[PDB]
Amino acid sequence: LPESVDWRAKGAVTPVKHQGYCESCWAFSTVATVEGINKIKTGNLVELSEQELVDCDLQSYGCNRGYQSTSLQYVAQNGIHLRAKYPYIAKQQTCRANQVGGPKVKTNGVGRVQSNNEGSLLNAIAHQPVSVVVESAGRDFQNYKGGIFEGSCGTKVDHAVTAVGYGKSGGKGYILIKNSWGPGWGENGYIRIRRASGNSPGVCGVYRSSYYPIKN
Repeated sequence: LPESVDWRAKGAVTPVKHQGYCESCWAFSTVATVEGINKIKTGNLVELSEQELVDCDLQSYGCNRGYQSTSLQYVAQNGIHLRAKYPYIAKQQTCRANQVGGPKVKTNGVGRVQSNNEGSLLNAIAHQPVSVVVESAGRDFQNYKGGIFEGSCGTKVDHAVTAVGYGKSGGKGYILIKNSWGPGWGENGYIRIRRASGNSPGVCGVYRSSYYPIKN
């Protein structure tokens, strides 16, 4: 919708987290999009549990990769608990949802953005935080510590992150993304990746698989 967005400024984004040594980026990004839509709908910003999804999403593989849609679908079906009540342990344990406290923040649906298209992605970010995919394998993404990432990445996505805003700074458009590698990476745990570029799969394949929780 507008020339710029930043959900952190509107108070819809929680602190940058650490996945640690576990392949749970899918769980991290989906929680960030849900904390985002809850605050948007509810006015309440609370941290939710990536651990519950890690142990509880049975379509995904805990600390060995998982899905955007299946974790988003888990919350739509069962709701999700508070982070403080179901602590992150960086290892897949037995599902504690029923023992922890049965459903807390719940959504009712899950949407996937029309793929390979700048316009649709911005329209979705304009409404709330979106779960996006990016190729993080490279050394430039890896040792990134600041500015608008033009790249040196291909499109072989391998990481789910959270698109929290977009804008233009110095002539260039960008997508503001919340990464889960702690505050010691990029711009305090964040990365501005250059946007679009003639190729619709996007920079570092950021236009490939974008999902958002739907709260009716």
